[PDB]
Amino acid sequence: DEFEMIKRNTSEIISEEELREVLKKDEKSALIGFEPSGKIHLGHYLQIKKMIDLQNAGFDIIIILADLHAYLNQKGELDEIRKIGDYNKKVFEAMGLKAKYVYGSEFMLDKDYTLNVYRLALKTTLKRARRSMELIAREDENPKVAEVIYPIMQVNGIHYVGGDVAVGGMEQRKIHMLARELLPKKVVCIHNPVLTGLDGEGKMSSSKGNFIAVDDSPEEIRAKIKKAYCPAGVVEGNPIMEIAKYFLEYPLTIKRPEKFGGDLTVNSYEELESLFKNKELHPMDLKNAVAEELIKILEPIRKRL
Amino acid sequence: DEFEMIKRNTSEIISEEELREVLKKDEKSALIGFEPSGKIHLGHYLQIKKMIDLQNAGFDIIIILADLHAYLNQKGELDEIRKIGDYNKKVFEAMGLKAKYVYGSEFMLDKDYTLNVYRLALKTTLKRARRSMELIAREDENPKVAEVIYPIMQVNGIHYVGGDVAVGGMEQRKIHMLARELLPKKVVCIHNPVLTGLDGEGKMSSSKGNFIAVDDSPEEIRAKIKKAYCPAGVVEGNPIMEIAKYFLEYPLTIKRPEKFGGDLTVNSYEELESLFKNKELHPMDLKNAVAEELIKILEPIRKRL
Ligand SMILES: N[C@@H](Cc1ccc(-n2ncnn2)cc1)C(=O)O
Ligand SMILES: N[C@@H](Cc1ccc(-n2ncnn2)cc1)C(=O)O
Repeated sequence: DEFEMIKRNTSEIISEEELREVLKKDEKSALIGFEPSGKIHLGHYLQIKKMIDLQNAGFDIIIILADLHAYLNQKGELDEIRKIGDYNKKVFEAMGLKAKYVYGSEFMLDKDYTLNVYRLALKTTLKRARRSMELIAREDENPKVAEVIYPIMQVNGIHYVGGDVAVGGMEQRKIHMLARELLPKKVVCIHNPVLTGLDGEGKMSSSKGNFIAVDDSPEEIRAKIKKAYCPAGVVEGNPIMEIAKYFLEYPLTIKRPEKFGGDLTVNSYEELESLFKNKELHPMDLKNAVAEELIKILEPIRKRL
Repeated sequence: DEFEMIKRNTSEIISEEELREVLKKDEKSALIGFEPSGKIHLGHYLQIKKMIDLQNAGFDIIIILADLHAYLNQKGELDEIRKIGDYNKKVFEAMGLKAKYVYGSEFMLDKDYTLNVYRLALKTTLKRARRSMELIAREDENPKVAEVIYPIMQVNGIHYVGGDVAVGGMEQRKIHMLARELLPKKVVCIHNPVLTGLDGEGKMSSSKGNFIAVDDSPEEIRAKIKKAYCPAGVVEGNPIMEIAKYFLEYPLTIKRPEKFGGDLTVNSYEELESLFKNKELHPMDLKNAVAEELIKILEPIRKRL
């Protein structure tokens, strides 16, 4: 089922009923935007996977390589950001997604767009805009005006592109709630879960260096998985369990010596969850399985580059 | 000075006198070998730097891309090793090293070469060979015959290539002592220091994932440096200090707020060592300086792609 395929592994859909209505349409577009990242990690991959899920559902996909937004979010100069964006496009392409790749600054500085940003700036309170940026803005002891221009420019972007659907992590939630509230056409929002960092603290961001990159070496992957936070019986905030939930193909065979129970096949992540919670499967065996299967999945991607 | 340039930042030279005698030669070669690595780190860079030092001293440089040795050291199949080796050549070339690059298997399987390995297998005791491999061999509960073939094959390689100088990390010391005992011609051995891991525990290897890759994103570098072991007034086993010693140019300016002492200029690593031990320079400020300067240095390398 197309609905359940798209719903699978999302934190929320705003709204489920509106999504149904968009599925009855032949031509339908979905959008996502990315601040260019120095290294594309699993969070990105999780989202690109959802875009492919949407594509296989008949959606035309649009990727905003958000150079301006990165500029506004203190990620350095536009010219170096556009390079990183190009590298990000190449990493996406390797993941097996065909879409329209658009740099933000291609349409985000035109007279009328700018005018509409200011139109929305009249409609958005400073407090509302600052709240929408809590999980997106760079840490700054002295928040810049640029921080509050960011959300309105994304909302306008959403308007300009004209996507039936907008996709992002749960960090994007508040900006999307804004978009729905302020624009004539309400966009259907699909929000993906925020992966936990490898050491287990906070969440997994590109600036925290707590991630598995899609082109990391098999030795890195094994070392990162090996080092990672993964307490016995604990599913919540466990990044290894998350990688098992969001990336791995089931049925999954976990190779273990007979000394420690022997190999065990699991038909579903729920089964794995169950076995892990009641101490039936040790973290180190979970880790080795996840690490090897992750390599097998990330292998074609690492090769292309 | 040429000798002092070559000596700069080495753990040892075997021997200093023998190096001098090689310096009076017009034609002189220096070799180093590498087990192909999925990611090229600072440990590699430190050595390629030393190879450039020798290059500028009038040394024809030979790089052995040791595919066979990696095969013997359980790094997987030969065909995939050769690819990683190719990628390794690309990184070395980016470091601005022009030299002869050679896959081990190009000459390490010829009748006479093999015969000479066996001639040496007859001269080398199992205990001696196992000892030479303590810091090189992959961890194994059940050590393989391949482990002890490795060191004799490197010695024979050293002999075959005919290099005046052999260069490597301190892990290669014992195998080099062997080569000097067993071969008609004694090779001058230049051993580079082994860099500490970012968590401060054990040396930095490409399989412990405790390293900074030369092509890491500026944010990874910043997060890696940020998380790294670097205790107040502690120089020994401090990777950040080591990075400062082996990679940074002097005079060095360390940017700090006037609140914490203001910017300070150091004209030598020694001065830095002093300031750090005196606790006159804080870890965080050391880190921030080291990270920004490390980016500037690793920038053009990362650019070649
Ligand atoms: N805020 C997103 C980036 C992002 C940038 C731009 C856009 N859109 N959507 C329509 N037009 N531009 C969406 C997300 C982040 O945290 O990476
Ligand atoms: N044992 C070195 C690799 C290495 C391999 C081969 C060679 N040579 N030298 C001459 N002929 N082959 C040197 C080092 C490591 O631990 O990476």
